[PDB]
Amino acid sequence: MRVLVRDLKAHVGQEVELLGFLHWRRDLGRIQFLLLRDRSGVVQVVTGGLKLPLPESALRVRGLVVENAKAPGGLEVQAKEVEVLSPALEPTPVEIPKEEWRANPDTLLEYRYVTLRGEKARAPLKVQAALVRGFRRYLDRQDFTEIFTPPQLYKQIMVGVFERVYEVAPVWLNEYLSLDVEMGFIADEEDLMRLEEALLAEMLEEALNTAGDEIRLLGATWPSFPQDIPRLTHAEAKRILKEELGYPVGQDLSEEAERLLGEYAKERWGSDWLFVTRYPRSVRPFYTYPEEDGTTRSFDLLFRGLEITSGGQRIHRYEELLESLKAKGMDPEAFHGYLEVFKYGMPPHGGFAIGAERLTQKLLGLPNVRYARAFPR
Amino acid sequence: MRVLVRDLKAHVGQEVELLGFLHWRRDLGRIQFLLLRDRSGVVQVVTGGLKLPLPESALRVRGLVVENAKAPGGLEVQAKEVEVLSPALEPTPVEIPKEEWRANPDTLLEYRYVTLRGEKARAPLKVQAALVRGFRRYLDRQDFTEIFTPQLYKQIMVGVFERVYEVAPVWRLNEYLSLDVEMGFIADEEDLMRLEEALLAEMLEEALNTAGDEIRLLGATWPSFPQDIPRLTHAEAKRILKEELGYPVGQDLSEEAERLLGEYAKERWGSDWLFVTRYPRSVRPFYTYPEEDGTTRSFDLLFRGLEITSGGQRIHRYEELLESLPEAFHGYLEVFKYGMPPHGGFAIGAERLTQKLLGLPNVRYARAFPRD
RNA sequence: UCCGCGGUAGCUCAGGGUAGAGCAGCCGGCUGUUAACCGGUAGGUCGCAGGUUCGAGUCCUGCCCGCGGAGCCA
RNA sequence: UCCGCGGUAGCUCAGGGUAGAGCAGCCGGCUGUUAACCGGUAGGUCGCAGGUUCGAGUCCUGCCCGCGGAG
Ligand SMILES: [Mg+2]
Repeated sequence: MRVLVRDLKAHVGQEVELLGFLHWRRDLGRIQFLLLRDRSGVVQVVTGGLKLPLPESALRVRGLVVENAKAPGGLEVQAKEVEVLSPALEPTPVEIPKEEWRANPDTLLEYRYVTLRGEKARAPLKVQAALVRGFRRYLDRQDFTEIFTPPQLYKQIMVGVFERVYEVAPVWLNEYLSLDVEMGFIADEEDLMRLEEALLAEMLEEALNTAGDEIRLLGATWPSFPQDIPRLTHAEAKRILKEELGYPVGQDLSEEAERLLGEYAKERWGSDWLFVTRYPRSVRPFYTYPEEDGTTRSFDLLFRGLEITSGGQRIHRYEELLESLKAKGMDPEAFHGYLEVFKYGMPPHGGFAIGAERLTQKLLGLPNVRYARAFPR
Repeated sequence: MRVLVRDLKAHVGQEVELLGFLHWRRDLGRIQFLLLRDRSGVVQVVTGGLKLPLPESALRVRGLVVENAKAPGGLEVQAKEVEVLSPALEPTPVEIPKEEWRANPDTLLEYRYVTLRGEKARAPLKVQAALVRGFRRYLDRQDFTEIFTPQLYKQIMVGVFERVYEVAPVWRLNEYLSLDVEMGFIADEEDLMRLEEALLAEMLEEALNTAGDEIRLLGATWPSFPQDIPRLTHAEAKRILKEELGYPVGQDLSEEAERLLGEYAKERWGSDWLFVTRYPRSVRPFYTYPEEDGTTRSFDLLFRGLEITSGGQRIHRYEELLESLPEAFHGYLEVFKYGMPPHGGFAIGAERLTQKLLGLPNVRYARAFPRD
């Protein structure tokens, strides 16, 4: 029976079998040390004599668990046998154990197919899966049906079918993971924003539970709790940036602007979260539910200065869609295929999407969003 | 506080608020009958006089729950107020309530955006969702890590997490959902075949739990339990098709052959499931683990005569990859220079599994928005 | 296009006269290493193709990749 | 590729001389409908483009599309 590094303290004094990779080796001749990496951690293995493969070789190690303050984690294994399941032919391009430092951020990307093996490298990917797991959990408990489509339209079509649906699919920095929610029979864009506060809360919970070790391994600072998130109207934000930050802003907020509104919110409310509501019709799709004062039932979520979520209520009346197409100078009978479904009693609905990697990145304090993705372009 | 159709019996004699669509209406003058569909089913609503929107209109109904044998499901609502949240402008192309019949197969597909609203139409989709919920739940409990990629990638991720899975769309009917599993540090293909059995079991369990009503609605027949599934080597099955089924088979089993082997399994073992092991190298990808006798550590799962799973062990020795090819795949091989664990995997065709489980006429019924 | 900084060993980087050293590697040595270190030894499209020079990694010309600034963006 | 059935209201199918019927739609009637039905009414690229005929959904030449069938 195999034992994971994370379960060693329970087998202190016992004989154990280990399966992992040769993380790193230090040969002193008479005695030598093995760092053995598995999906749960790394553990020191003591031995001697016998030749060892190059690092990154698949290994089976059978030995005796022992306490030792000298070893990382306070525990080590005295080797009785070291079997090699798969030997490494050459030395790795980069010294994996000596990451993240020791290798420029760019070199790490050129050798993703092996640098990803590092503890800190894989960590974000583990935390992300946790976030997504909690994502589905909550929505499922809330009577959401997961759908599998071939984009904005299909979700909508499915609302007249299941009332509440969600999807986790790739979209086109470049190619990213998008967590899309869409629910029917709502009152207004408020219903959506409330759902997202609860959903995010759950998503973070799941990460904190099933991905604690990784979260601590990265030394990330956990955000304030996603509840009663501050709301600013696009106009209100436009004014603050101007009069208080001396940063002239256009009709649409730039990444640079959102960064500032973030820092602003962190100071006035001590909140790592910020809701920007009521965008102008001009900067939002034609299907966005319009308001009388020239704005729209929309919103963006700024987590730590970065936008991680965009959504709002859609138009559901057939005529009001044409109305919106004309006002935005667009050919109505070019959207004939899209308009069809709205001829048949479409409920008041709306949705939003979360950027998995954006969220992951700003959560773990990663330098670049590309770290939150397994294989960037 | 909204009440779903499935929760009405607990509210008899009380005042409830319903949210759904006008599934159908029967107007008899001073009295009319509404069939109100929501995500949990349809209930009969009684009223009279007032104009009712065309079918398929979004509605809000406040009324009193009442027992009545004449009513479908034994329950009906006497409405005190009928609010219209969104009127339908035109009649639907097809009479949704009168599906599946009453409309040719190819027609339902041409009006998906609305016919999908039928109870039997959406049923498979709800079930496929359950099957996938189970898929993830099990693998999660077994220390698997879910990954999100742009075949090779899954392998690379093995040296990172040892055990990974992914639920992603593929191409190669035209666009289908694939449930891919890949795990390292295995003994042989047996470890994989044993995992798939335990997996399918958990999956069908989840379908039963969370998609029970739909499974009953479609009137499907449940398969035998996926355990100790009969195994049959490619050579062995080849012979059976020939001598006992008089169906000449080439170097590769055609769909027609696979369907006959299914009927065979149901007779000999009374099993809706069947593994086909040991395929000739010639008829399997280069990355497949070769054997001494020309065969390979591969397998195919035949659910009710239809392949729903294909897999086997992969080659993990850098040299043996060129040996089974070379410099064309220079970017692929690179990872195999650095201690690749003995590994393997398989992928499940989500729609295929859902189709054959629910006895659907054709695979496209399991897909929300099929290609053409 | 102009200015500036970058392009040198598997990795990180030094430098008008052999192109050099740490880490990774190889050989030898070493019973407690935490980025072990000691000796020896291998390792190159110095960006590429042409010039000045006895001599070019260094200077000249053109061109290729990258970052920042100026400019351009009727 | 060949062969054989198909293509008519929206849907599903009737048939050498206004192109029709029930389903739903519209108007009118009905307090227990389960695919409610009674009357009235609206609804067309008869596949598309060329021929025979005084007249073609109907026949005959080519093509597009669907289903099915062949070692
Ligand atoms: Mg000029």
